[PDB]
Amino acid sequence: SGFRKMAFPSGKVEGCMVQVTCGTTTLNGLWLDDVVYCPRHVICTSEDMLNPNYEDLLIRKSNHNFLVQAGNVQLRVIGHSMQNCVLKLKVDTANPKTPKYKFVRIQPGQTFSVLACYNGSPSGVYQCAMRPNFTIKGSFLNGSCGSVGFNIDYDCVSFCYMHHMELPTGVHAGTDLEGNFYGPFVDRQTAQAAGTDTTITVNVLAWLYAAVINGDRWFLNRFTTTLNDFNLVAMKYNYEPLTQDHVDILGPLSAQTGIAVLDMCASLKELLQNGMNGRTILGSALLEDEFTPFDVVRQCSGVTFQ
Amino acid sequence: SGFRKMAFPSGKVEGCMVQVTCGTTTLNGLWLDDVVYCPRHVICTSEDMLNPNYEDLLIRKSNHNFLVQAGNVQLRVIGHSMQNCVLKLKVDTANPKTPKYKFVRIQPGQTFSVLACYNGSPSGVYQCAMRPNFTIKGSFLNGSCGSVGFNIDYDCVSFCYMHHMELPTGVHAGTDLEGNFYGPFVDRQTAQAAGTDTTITVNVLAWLYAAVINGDRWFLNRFTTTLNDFNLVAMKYNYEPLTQDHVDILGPLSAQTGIAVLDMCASLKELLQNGMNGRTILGSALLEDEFTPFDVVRQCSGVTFQ
Ligand SMILES: *[C@H](O)[C@H](C[C@@H]1CCNC1=O)NC(=O)[C@@H]1[C@@H]2[C@H](CN1C(=O)C(c1ccc(Cl)cc1)c1ccc(Cl)cc1)C2(C)C
Ligand SMILES: *[C@H](O)[C@H](C[C@@H]1CCNC1=O)NC(=O)[C@@H]1[C@@H]2[C@H](CN1C(=O)C(c1ccc(Cl)cc1)c1ccc(Cl)cc1)C2(C)C
Repeated sequence: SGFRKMAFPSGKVEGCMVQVTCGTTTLNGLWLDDVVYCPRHVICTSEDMLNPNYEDLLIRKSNHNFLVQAGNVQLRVIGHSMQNCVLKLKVDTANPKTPKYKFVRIQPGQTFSVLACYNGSPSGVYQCAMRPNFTIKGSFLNGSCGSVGFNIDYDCVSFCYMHHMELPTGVHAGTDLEGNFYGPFVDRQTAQAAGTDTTITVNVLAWLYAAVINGDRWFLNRFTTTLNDFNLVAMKYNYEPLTQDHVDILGPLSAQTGIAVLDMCASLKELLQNGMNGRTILGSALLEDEFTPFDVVRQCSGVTFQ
Repeated sequence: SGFRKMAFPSGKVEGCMVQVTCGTTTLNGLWLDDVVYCPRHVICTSEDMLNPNYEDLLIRKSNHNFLVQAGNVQLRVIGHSMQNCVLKLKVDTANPKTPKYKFVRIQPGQTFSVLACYNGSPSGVYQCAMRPNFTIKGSFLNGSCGSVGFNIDYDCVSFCYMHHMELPTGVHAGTDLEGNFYGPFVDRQTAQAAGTDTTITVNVLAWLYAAVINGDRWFLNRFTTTLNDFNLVAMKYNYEPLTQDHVDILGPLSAQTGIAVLDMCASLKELLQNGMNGRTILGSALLEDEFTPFDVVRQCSGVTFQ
């Protein structure tokens, strides 16, 4: 037993991480086969980043301007192109550590692991959720751009995020690996704002089921509720609407615990209206919303990756 | 900016993890050079585990009884010995992925990363602290024994924990890599209990400094306090005494923020006496104690590992 915010083992991604320097900008790149992917704002100077014209900036660049460091071995860039907000640097060497992979774009409410990197060297790994407002609550300092987010399924790494910037509230914005931003953000150094967030209701319910599985039962009740009546309470407390597909997705957890989904909704209702009255759930005094039903099933049953 | 519970990149440890099966017990082993380390209770049957005599049990074993799986390659065991509560299985192949390493034993209050493993395959990575009562609040299911805890310093893996068992409160107990248990626990299937825990005061203060660095300031005050007067409050709320060495260790964070250590103690005092009044600190509604001053400095400055 026990329930922890758990990242995927990072080894497969560590072997892909490189350093990209151009001018006086250094960031991280992702090296897969013979391409290095990195944020396109590596081509920017300080006065470029205020409102850059990246097509103009890129045509003025040369292959030799891009210094790519794979550990202590320099990678010769032999071609370069832009795809949306990422650069694709063609190098003369295929990464022998290239895992099997996919470029996927995730939905708000879904989670992934971030391998935070500086100077092409991994620093730490942690779990993030894509917020409903398309930001992520990460831990990123200068130099972390090009760090990626990913999930692992069996032996296959699904890359879903590349880091680009921090917003004024201290949350983080970036792209999928096709270079398309999550949310209404641009890689331009100009006042942008996240936009109002909501709590991921289906995830809170999943975490309540994790708690029950692990012996925390004090918030359970005999009460039940209808889906419609629950959603009137959810809307008031700035929670996302719960759909019938959410109910269906929670089915396995409901069956394992023997607590009907709508019964757990009644419990969440009371927690929302009453608070926790000094008690905790899985070591938290807040309702936690960055575990998906999948995350709970993985951890509370024991899935691995090879 | 941002502050997350962050584990070390796990790649170096992933390359060491193997499957050890003996009889109908399967667990994980740690393969370094030509030795596989694993919990000695792998030699136990169901009626053995109730109160086993491990020396008797081991002399009845043969090298060929130990099936070691390194991925899809079988490792031939050529010798075996017991060291305290771990077994050392001598194999005919040195692990070519052996990182530089050390076997260290950590102190209560210190943190480490756990690579949770099943059937020799890594499942997830997360950060733990050694509680004052020598337990850890982990996430471990059947089959996870032999998973290790570690820190990484530059290129060197300091192994500090091997997982052995869960206690009746759902917390976890294990050994250092010399096979010596943390705390007053034995690898015997008989009623044991954790013993009363305390909150790691110096870590809470470190986390309060992390919060200030990241813009959370509402708990700050003009008040100050003496170390003695603080410790009278700490004792009441079941917090560990703060020592002058703790104050010294917090010096850098104090200097970065410009908040004297004893001033932050005055803030913690009010938080302990008043609670949080509906507010949060770094996304938590509880005072968090599993970040060390080192952890805060690493994350809020950007140290990597190669
Ligand atoms: C890439 O290494 C870097 C990572 C950020 C630094 C601090 N936290 C990060 O995640 N990204 C950037 O430097 C981007 C790129 C120029 C500016 N920028 C920023 O994140 C700064 C910034 C972003 C957005 C706006 Cl509208 C203004 C400035 C920034 C934000 C917050 C802090 Cl604390 C420092 C710097 C860019 C092309 C957007
Ligand atoms: C090793 O894979 C396994 C890991 C534990 C299973 C559940 N959580 C774990 O961390 N460890 C064990 O199976 C140990 C070894 C025999 C019994 N055991 C236990 O952890 C069970 C147990 C421990 C201690 C006592 Cl006093 C009685 C039983 C145990 C505890 C809790 C649960 Cl939920 C299941 C099983 C052993 C030699 C101690």
